[PDB]
Amino acid sequence: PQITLWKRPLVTIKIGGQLKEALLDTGADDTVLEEMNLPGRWKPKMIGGIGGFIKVRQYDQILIEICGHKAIGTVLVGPTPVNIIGRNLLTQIGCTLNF
Amino acid sequence: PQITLWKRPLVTIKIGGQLKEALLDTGADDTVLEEMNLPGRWKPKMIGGIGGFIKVRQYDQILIEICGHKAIGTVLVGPTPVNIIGRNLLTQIGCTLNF
Ligand SMILES: CC[C@H](C)CN(C[C@@H](O)[C@H](Cc1ccccc1)NC(=O)O[C@H]1CO[C@H]2OCC[C@H]21)S(=O)(=O)c1ccc([C@H](O)CO)cc1
Repeated sequence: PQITLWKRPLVTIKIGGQLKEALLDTGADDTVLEEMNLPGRWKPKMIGGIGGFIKVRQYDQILIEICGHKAIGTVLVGPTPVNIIGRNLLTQIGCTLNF
Repeated sequence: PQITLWKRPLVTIKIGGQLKEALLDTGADDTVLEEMNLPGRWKPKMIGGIGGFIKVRQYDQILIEICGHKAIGTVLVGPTPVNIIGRNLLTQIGCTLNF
């Protein structure tokens, strides 16, 4: 679809078999989701945002469907203020900015 | 143009008579710019993201050119690590997400 930006670009995602709402975030390199239970192995990692750095759990090669488009990539889980879909997955679904 | 998301969507902006590089950020409601000493009145604000909050100065009706597209709106100035063009200005330049 074509998504205008007068409202937050929020979309439904499927991850670990569960539906969630997430923000399409072109300013995020990576995808960061709020605390949740995910199956598989993970590794401790750090990520920095506008306010500093936080600890996250890094899940690699995770299936995630974004607005009906399938992706398989890295998902970071930790105390992010909002579920954000970053460029690592936006590229997989063929997302571009246009003006 | 069409901007792919393999790398950060950085573009040149003009604000306060200065040229800067900034992110086209669909995940930001508002525009946040690196410390700069703009003239005029401002109001204090605190904005939160990954890592926590930073203190910024809110300037209203600021002229800003993004890739030759003119816009006018609110800009928040503070110790952000990167210049962020938010939806309040992205809509004014006709920017959309597409996939
Ligand atoms: C809550 C949803 C978002 C986190 C919100 N942010 C926008 C994001 O795009 C942010 C931009 C960014 C910040 C710092 C460095 C590089 C990019 N990217 C980000 O954190 O990405 C993370 C994951 O991937 C990595 O790559 C870059 C960092 C890592 S924000 O800046 O904190 C913000 C909060 C409130 C408002 C209000 O509108 C003010 O009024 C405007 C903007």
